[PDB]
This record gives sequence, C-alpha cells and structure tokens, in this order.
Amino acid sequence: QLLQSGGDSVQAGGSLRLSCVGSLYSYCISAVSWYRQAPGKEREFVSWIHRDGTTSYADSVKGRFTISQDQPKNTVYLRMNSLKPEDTAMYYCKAETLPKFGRACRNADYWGQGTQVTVSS
Repeated sequence: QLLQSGGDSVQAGGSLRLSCVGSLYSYCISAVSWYRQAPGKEREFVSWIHRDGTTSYADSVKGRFTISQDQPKNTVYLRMNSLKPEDTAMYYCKAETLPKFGRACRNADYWGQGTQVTVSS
C-alpha cells in the first residue's frame, strides 16, 4: 500500500512537496515514479527515481521539479517548485517491485490514491 500527502492550493510561482510513503520493503523496489492526471486529459509521466538514485523527468518539469528518496523512511518526495497553473492535477505515485530482490518481493506495481494540487494564477 502506498499513501500520499502534501496536496494544497497555491499561487503560481509557489512550491509544494508531495510525499509517497510505502508500506513495502524498500529492498523490493526497483523504482518509484510520479504521474499526474488532469480532468479531460490522459495521465502524464512526471518523474522517476531508481533504486540506485538515477532520476528522470518529463520535459514539462525537467530542471523545475526534483524527485528524491529516503529509503529508511520508505518515502519518495516530489519537490514541486516554480509551479504554474498548468501543473494543476491529481498526482499519483507508483512503486514497482521485482521478485529478484527477495522472497517476499512480487512482480507488481503499487499505486497511491491521488493527491490534488491546484495552482492559481
């Protein structure tokens, strides 16, 4: 189970930090990612962080948002800076696990239930 926190309404130019907190074994996790979906639109990729610390970003947020992780805290953060109205959406985190990492590990994707972020002009 993945739980999320940190949603809010903020003014354009502001900052928020979303948390993805996993009731999972960190050693099972290959990568955690953030997605978002706005009404009337398909899901969008936002950011990705591997077990080994490598990160990747969608073009929309490259250099603007930062993804980071604290595995002892079972937590991955989406650090949303320089926000603009276009970033308004429901944000979802995904944790991918792989069985190679341990006996309890499954080949599975786990998803949080969504965190609303609203950015007004």
